[PDB]
Amino acid sequence: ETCENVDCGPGKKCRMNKKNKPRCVCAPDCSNITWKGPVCGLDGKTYRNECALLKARCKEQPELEVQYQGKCK
Repeated sequence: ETCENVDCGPGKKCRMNKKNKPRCVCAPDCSNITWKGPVCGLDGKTYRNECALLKARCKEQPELEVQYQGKCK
């Protein structure tokens, strides 16, 4: 009924959504990442930072990875 004793696993934390249900949501620890500027993803899209890529990875693209640092071409 709450986020109590819920273990969402890695890269995920527990949060009550608007309907009052506990949900594990993607929430990568950005303080763990050392490169802070933008990155270019394997989908060819630039992501604002690496943390943002990791969230897209957890949420919608399991194979997404950083292909190079900086903006994509």
